[PDB]
Amino acid sequence: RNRFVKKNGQCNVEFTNMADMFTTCVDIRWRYMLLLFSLAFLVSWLLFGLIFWLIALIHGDLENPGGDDTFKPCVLQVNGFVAAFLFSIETQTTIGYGFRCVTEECPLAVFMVVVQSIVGCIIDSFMIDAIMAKMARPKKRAQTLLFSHNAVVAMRDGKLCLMWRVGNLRKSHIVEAHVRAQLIKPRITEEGEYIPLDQIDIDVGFDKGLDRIFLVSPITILHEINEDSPLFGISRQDLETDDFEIVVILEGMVEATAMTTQARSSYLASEILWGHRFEPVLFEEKNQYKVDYSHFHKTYEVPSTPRCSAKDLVENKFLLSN
Amino acid sequence: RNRFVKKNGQCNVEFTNMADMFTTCVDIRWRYMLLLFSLAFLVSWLLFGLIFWLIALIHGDLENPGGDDTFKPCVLQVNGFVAAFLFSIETQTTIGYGFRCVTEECPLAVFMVVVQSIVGCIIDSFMIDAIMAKMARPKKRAQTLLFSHNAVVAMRDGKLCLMWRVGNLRKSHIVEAHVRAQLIKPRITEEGEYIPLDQIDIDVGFDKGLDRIFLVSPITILHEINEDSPLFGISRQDLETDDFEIVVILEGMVEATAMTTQARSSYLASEILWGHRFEPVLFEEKNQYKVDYSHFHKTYEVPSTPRCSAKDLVENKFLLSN
Amino acid sequence: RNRFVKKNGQCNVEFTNMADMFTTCVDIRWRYMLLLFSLAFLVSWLLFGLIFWLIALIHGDLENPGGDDTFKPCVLQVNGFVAAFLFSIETQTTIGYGFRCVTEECPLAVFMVVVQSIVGCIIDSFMIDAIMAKMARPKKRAQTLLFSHNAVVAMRDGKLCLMWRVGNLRKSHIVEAHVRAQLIKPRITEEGEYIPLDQIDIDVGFDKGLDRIFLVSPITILHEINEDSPLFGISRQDLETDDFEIVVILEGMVEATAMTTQARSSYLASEILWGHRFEPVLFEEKNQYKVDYSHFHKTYEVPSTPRCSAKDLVENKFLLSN
Amino acid sequence: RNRFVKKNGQCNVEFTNMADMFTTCVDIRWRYMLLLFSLAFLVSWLLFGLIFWLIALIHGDLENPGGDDTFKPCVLQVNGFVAAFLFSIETQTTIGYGFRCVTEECPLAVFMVVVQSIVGCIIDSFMIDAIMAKMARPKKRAQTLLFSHNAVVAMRDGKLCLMWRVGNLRKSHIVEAHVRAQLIKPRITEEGEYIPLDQIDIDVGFDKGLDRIFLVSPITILHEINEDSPLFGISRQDLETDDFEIVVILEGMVEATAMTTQARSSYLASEILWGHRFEPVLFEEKNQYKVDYSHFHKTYEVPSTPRCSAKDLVENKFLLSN
Ligand SMILES: [K+]
Ligand SMILES: [K+]
Ligand SMILES: [K+]
Ligand SMILES: [K+]
Ligand SMILES: [K+]
Repeated sequence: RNRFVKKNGQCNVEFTNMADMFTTCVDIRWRYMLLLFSLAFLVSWLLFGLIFWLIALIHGDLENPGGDDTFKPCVLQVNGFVAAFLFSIETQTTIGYGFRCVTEECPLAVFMVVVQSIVGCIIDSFMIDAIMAKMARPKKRAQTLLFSHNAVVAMRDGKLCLMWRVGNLRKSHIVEAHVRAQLIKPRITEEGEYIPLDQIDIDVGFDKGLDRIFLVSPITILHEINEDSPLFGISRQDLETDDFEIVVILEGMVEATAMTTQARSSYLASEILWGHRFEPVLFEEKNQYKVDYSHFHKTYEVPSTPRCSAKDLVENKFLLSN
Repeated sequence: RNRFVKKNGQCNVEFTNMADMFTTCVDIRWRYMLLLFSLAFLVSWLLFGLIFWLIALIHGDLENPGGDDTFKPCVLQVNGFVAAFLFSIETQTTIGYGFRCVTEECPLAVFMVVVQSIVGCIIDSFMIDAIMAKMARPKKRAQTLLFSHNAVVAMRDGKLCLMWRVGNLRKSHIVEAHVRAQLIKPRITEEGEYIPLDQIDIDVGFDKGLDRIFLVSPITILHEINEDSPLFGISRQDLETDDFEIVVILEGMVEATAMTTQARSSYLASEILWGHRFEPVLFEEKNQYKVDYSHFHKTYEVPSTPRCSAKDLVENKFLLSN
Repeated sequence: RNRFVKKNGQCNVEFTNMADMFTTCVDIRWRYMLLLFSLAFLVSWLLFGLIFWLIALIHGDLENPGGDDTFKPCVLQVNGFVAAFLFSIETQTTIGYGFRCVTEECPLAVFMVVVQSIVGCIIDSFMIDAIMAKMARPKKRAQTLLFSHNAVVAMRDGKLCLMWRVGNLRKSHIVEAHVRAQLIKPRITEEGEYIPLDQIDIDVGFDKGLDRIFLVSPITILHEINEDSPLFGISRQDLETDDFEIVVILEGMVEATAMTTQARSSYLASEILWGHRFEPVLFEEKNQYKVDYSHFHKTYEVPSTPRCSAKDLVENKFLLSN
Repeated sequence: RNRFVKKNGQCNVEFTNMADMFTTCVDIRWRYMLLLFSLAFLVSWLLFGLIFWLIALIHGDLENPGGDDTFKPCVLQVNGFVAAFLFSIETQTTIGYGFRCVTEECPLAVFMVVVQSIVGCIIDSFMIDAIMAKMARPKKRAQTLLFSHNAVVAMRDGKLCLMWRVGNLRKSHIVEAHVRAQLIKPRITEEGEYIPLDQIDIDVGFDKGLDRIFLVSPITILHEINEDSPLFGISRQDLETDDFEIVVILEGMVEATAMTTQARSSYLASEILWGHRFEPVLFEEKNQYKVDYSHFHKTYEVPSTPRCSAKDLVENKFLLSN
C-alpha cells in the first residue's frame, strides 16, 4: 500500500473532478503578486495620464503649455502624453515635482486630481495589507517540531508500548501542545463494506489528559498496546508481513509564530523497530541541562523484548496460574 | 416544521424587538466604506482649504498673491478659494506641487500646515487599518468544507448508525477539527413545558475523543444508534412520518484562512436515506492516492439493511435466547 | 455579602499594594495616544529644523539664502528658523514644496535629509501600527451575548434544575461556545480555614460535553440539582435566608470580532426565582422562525413547583416505598 | 539535581548539535532591524541614484544640466552624482523638491522613475509590516500572571493536598484559563531504562474540569495527594531528603494581549512548605472587595498538620477499625 502521509508531514492525496479575494492573495506567488500590483499602478497611471492628456488637448494646452497673461492651461507643462503621464504619476505617487502643476482654470482637472489621489490612496492601502496578509500567513513554515524517523516497540513498566519521539527545535515554547496517533489502512466491514483508508485511533492518553505534553526537552510518546489497541494481536513476526501506516500528529499553539500548527509524520509498519529504545538526548551538567539533537533519531537493541504480541503476553499469564 | 439550518449552513432565524466602531467597519459594505473615507478627505480638504482661504483674505493675499519686495503672502499663489483648496489638498495628500507654497510670514498659516499634516497622517492610518480589518475579517468565506447532501442509516460492524460525509475542498489542512451533531425539534416536557426548538445531542464520539477527525480525504461521520441515541426507537417506517431536523457541525482552525470556522449543514428527516451507503471517493493508484469529488454525494442501496429501529434489533436478540 | 460579578459582567475587585510597550499603546486613551504622536512629530521636526538652522547659520545662508554665481546655500531659502522648520516639516512629511530645497553643497545637510527621511518613515510605521493595535484590541466590546436578568428553579423531566437563558444579539455566530457556572461564597473548612470567596462549580454538563452549546436562538442553560450539586439541600424557604452568588459564564470564539470572548453575568440568591419558567421567544412562522427579544427576560409562575429542596424530594421517594 | 524550570518561568535547557523570513523579523533585535531597513533604502537610493547618474552622463546633462532652446536633460539639475543621488532620494521617498525634476526627453529615465516608485512603494510596505510583526509578536511579555514563591502541603476537608497560588496582576481577564502541574525527576524503569527527566502529571482536576479556573482574585490550586498521586508515599521527613521538582503551569487566552500565554513557575522539593497555608489576600469591604497583593506569597504555620505521608494517614484508618 502507498503512503498517506510522508515523513516531512506532507499529505499524499490528489483531488479531482471537484474563492475569497483575501485567501487568494495568500496563495498567489510573491513575484505574481508584485507583478499584479505593478500592473494595478500602470493601469491607473496610464488611465489618468490619458484623462489628463485628453483634457490638455481639448483646452488647447499642447500649443501653449506654459500659458501667458490671457491663456492658462488646466495643468502646466503638459506638452504631450509623456508629460501628461508624468503628471499622473507625480500626482498619484504624490512625488509632484511641480514642473507639471495643476492650475485653477479647469474644474474637471481639479476633480481629476482629487479622484486620482483617493484612488492612489486606496491602492496603496490594499498593497500594504495584501503584503502582511502574505507575510503573516506563510505557506512555507519552518519545521520547528521534529519527529523521530522511527517509532519503536518496547516494554515500559510491564506493558508493551509503541513509542515515537517528538522534539522542539526552537527554544520558543509550544502552548497547549497535545499529541494524537492514528493507524491508517483499508479494511472491509463485517457487512462487506470496503473502506479505502480507515483511520483508527492509537490511544496516547486522551481520557486522563496525558496526551497533553509540556515539550521543552524531546519527549517520547507512549502508546500502551493492550486489549483496546489495534496493535494488540500484532507480534514482531506479524510486523514484517503486515502492511499498515501510523500517522503521528502534534498540534499546538506555537508562540514563535503565534498561530496554531499541526505537526505530522508517518511510520509505515516497515519503519517501526521491534525491540528498540531511543538514545538519551538530555544530559546532566552541573550548571545547565543540555539536549544533544545528534542522538535524537538513534536507538539501541533490547534483546530482552518479547517477540510475541501484547495479547500473547496477556494469554501467557492467565495460563501459568492454572 | 420549517428549517432551522439550510444545506449551505445558513441559519434560518429572525431577531425582532431587540456597537463598536471596529466591528462596524467590518460590517459596512465596501462601496459604503470607500464612499465614507472619500467623504472624510473632502471634509478635511475643504475645511482646511477654507481655513487657508480665510487667512489669504484677511492678510490681503488675493490682491497680491505673488508678493513683492515688501508684501509677502502667508501662502503663495492662493489667488482664490480654488487655489486655497488646491493648496490644502497638496498639503494633506503631501503632493505639494509647490506653486502654491506656504511662506514664513504668517505663524497661523504655519501652525495650520502642521495641524493638517498630522490630521492627514492620522486619517490615512485609519483608512489603511480599516481596510485590513475588512480583508482579514471577511463576511463571505468560501466553503472550503463540504457536507454530503444526505445522511444515511446503515449497519457498520453490527450496529445501526446514522452517517454523513465531510470533505475538505482545499488541500490546506484543518487543525484541531472536531465534529458535532444535533437533533432539532420542538418538544413538550413531562411537566407540560413547550420547548419551541429543543436541541438534543447526537453523539459522534466526544467521550473517547473520536469526534476529533484528521480530515485529509473525505471522512464518513458515524453515529451509533443505541439506547442513548434519540433515533433509538425510530425505524424506517417512522422516518417517513417523523418530522425532525439534524444539524451537522464541523468546527476547526483552517490554516488557509488562519481563523477558526464553523461548518454547517442540515439533514431533515426526509433527507436521510435508510438502507444506503456512500460511494468510495478515495482510489488506489500506484503512485498517489486520489479523491474524486464527483462521487462525493452519491450512494447505493443496501437491501440487507434492517427496516426496523435499533431498539427493535436489540429487542430481537433478547427474545431469541429465551 | 457584596457582589463579585455585576449583571453587565464587570468584576467588582480592587488590587492594592501590587509593562510591555505594545500592550500600553492598547491601554492609553485615544486622545492621549493622538497627543503622544503629535508630540513625536514636533520633537522630530523641531529637532531637525534646528539642525538645519544651525547648518544654515554656520555656512552663512541667512545672509544670502538664494545664493549666486559663487555662493550656494546647503538648503535654499532657509532665511530664518521658521524656514528651517518649514524645510524640516516639508522633508519628513515629504510635502517638500521645494521653495526651500536641499542643494549639493553641504554633505552634512545631505546626510541630514537622509536621516530625517528614515526617521520620518519609521515614525509613520509605528503610528499606523499603534492605531490598528488599538482598533483590533478594543477595551470596549459591545455585549453581543445577552444573559437573562434572573436564573430560575423549576422541574424539567422529573428533576429540579437551576436555569438561566443566554442569547446572541448579532446574527453572527459564536464558534466553540461553551458554558460554565460557579457558586461564589465565603466558607470555612473542617480544619478551620477561612476562604474569603470559595469558587464552587455548578455543573452544566461538562462531562458528556453538553456544556457545548450551538447558540442560534436563545438557549436555556440547565443545571440539575442533585446529590453532587451545591444547591442540593437548598429549598425555597432557604433561598430567602441564604446569601450566595452564582456567576454564569459563556466563553466562545465570536466570528464578528474574530477573537475569543468571556461573557459574564451574576445571579445573587435573591435574584433567583423559585417556581418560574421563561417566556418562549422562538415562534413558528410558515416562512421563517423568529426570535422576539422583548420576552427574553420574562418569566411566568409555576405553582406546581415543589417548594422543598432537591434532597427533600429525593428523601420522599425512598420513604414512600417503605 | 539542577532545575528544569526557574521561578520566573524560564526553561533551563540548551540545544546542541541541532527558517522563515517572517519569524526571523520577529527574532532579530530592534536596532538590527532598523539598521537592516536603513541599509535597504541606501542600497536602493544609491543603486538608482547611480542609474540616474549614468543616464545623466551619456546624454550629456553634466555639461548643460539646465538645458536651453535645443538641449533638454533627461532629469534637470543633475550636475553631478550628488544631485543624481538627491533626485533618487526625492523620487523614492517622494519628497521631490522639484529642482531636480524628470523631463520628457529620455524614455529610459521615465521608465526608471516608474520602477523606483514601485520599488520604493514595495519597500515601505515591507517595513510597516515588519514592524507590526515585531510589535504584535513581542518576545518580552510582562508577567501578568503571578505564581506564589512556595507551594505548601496541608489538610483541606479531610485530605492531604499540595497547594500553590496563582494571581492575575492586571484587571484584564484571562479567558479559558486552565492549570496543570507536573513532577519532574529522572527515573529508571523496571526494565532498567534510564529516563533523564521523566515528566509525571500532578492532577489538579482535569477529569471533572475543575482544572478550569475563573481567575479574578488569586486562586489557590489544590492537588489531592491520594493513591494516584506521586506524592502519595512522601511524608515531611521524606521531603527534606527527596530531590524532585514541581512545574506549575497556567495556560490562558489573555484579553489584554489577545494571544494565548503559558505561565510557568517551579517548586523544588526544598521550596515546598509542609504544614503551611497562605495569607488571605481578599478582604471584605462594605462597598468593594479588595485584593492586597502584599500578602500574596505569605503563609502561616499549621502545627496540627500530619507530618506523615498521605498513604500513612490512609493506612492508619484501616488499622484502627480492626
Ligand atoms: K509625498
Ligand atoms: K512632494
Ligand atoms: K513635492
Ligand atoms: K517646485
Ligand atoms: K515640489
